[PDB]
Amino acid sequence: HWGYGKHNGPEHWHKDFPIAKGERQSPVDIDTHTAKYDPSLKPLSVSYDQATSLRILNNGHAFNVEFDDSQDKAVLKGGPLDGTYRLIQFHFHWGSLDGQGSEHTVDKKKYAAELHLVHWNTKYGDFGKAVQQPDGLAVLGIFLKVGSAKPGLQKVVDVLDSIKTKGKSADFTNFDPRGLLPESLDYWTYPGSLTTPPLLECVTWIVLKEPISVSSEQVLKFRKLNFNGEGEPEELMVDNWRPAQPLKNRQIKASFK
Ligand SMILES: O=C(CCCCCCC(=O)Nc1ccccc1)NO
Ligand SMILES: [Zn+2]
Repeated sequence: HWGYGKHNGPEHWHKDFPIAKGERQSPVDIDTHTAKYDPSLKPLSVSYDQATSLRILNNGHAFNVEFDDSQDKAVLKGGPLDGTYRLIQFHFHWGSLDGQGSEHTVDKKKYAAELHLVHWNTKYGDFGKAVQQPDGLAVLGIFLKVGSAKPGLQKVVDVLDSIKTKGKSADFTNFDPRGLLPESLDYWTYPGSLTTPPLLECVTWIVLKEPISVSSEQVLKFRKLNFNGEGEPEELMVDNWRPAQPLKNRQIKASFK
């Protein structure tokens, strides 16, 4: 099956998922000098006060923190979006070394990790319907750079020992995702895709300009997770990122100048 190894990684995915060579694939390199400032873009509205986290899961390719999305509890509105998008989960992509790990790049610069806060358009009723629509998902992407520790991330870091292998989950209640946001909500936006199979072209990407800083010790703990299940030979969960894809006939817009 697909993964991030030499024999099943991103350069192989097109054989099972031909959309991998499609017209709206993610991630992309953000060329800051060719992005277009769009004064019609609205500020983002992030309403995470009533977020209800439920569980953290190692799914074999990343770890997901899952939220209750049965009501409009934690929503994203505004920006380039029409309507209301509910938060369903967040996860990260990261590297084996501090100089790689992000999926998006900025003027070819790679960050140590990238956080994806995943939201779905409530007009489609459920997440599975939303992924079939061109405006179904909105993903907030936040870059991580290695520096000072991020206090709001430590609760995530400390539970990773309990979900070391694929298929393990743990209860993870009362986590506030507001502690993961940067000070500024300036962003770039473009239409794209999931970055993992099935690579569906259903995502409005909103990539924040300002990275958050995490400490070396925090990111080191991400690198101790395993791709494998318990009892199988150990494969460290590192470099779970897809390289940049061609922009094709797309324009990246900026909310700032
Ligand atoms: O692709 C991304 C960003 C958005 C991920 C959305 C969650 C992944 C997911 O649920 N994938 C999926 C969708 C439909 C059918 C099967 C899997 N990062 O890797
Ligand atoms: Zn992702």
